[PDB]
Amino acid sequence: FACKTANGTAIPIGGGSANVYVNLAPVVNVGQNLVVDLSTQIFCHNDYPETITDYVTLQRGSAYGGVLSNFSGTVKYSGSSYPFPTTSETPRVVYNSRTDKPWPVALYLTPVSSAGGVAIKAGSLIAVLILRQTNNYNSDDFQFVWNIYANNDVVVPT
Ligand SMILES: CNC(=O)c1cccc(-c2ccc(O[C@H]3O[C@H](CO)[C@@H](O)[C@H](O)[C@@H]3O)c(C)c2)c1
Repeated sequence: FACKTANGTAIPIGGGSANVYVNLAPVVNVGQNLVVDLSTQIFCHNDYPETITDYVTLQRGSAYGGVLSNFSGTVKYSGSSYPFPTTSETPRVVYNSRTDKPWPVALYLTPVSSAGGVAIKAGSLIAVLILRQTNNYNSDDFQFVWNIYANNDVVVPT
């Protein structure tokens, strides 16, 4: 089990860390959502699908910078949504193919009442998402740590 990103970096067997750089809607109103879809950013696969079933969770999702200060919301994982920043570990998604498969995580972030002006700065860390991978074969329990950075400013109109 290993993963790759849309910026040409990777995390090998056993886990580790990578940076992810996301383009963001440049304008988000109070009462609306900024959607940060990581399923176009992070992809993983199973290295022995004939024999091994890989299990993948979102173990933890943390907010940083402008997201931490200026937004609240939820994270959608494989069709179900949970509070973000996270308060538990999600259910498992199965990886059962050698073919790249997206990690089905998306953030739905809505501005807090006091947000206004530039609410997320270009280049800044906005989140850290921990993918936990286990399997039905051995005791492997690995963390794939994804540091999510904004490519651009996000403005919340006054
Ligand atoms: C055709 N293959 C073969 O004959 C063949 C023979 C002997 C061994 C393997 C093989 C390959 C990879 C293995 O572990 C890695 O991949 C797993 C699936 O993604 C993960 O669950 C693990 O955590 C880890 O990342 C493991 C444990 C075994 C394969």
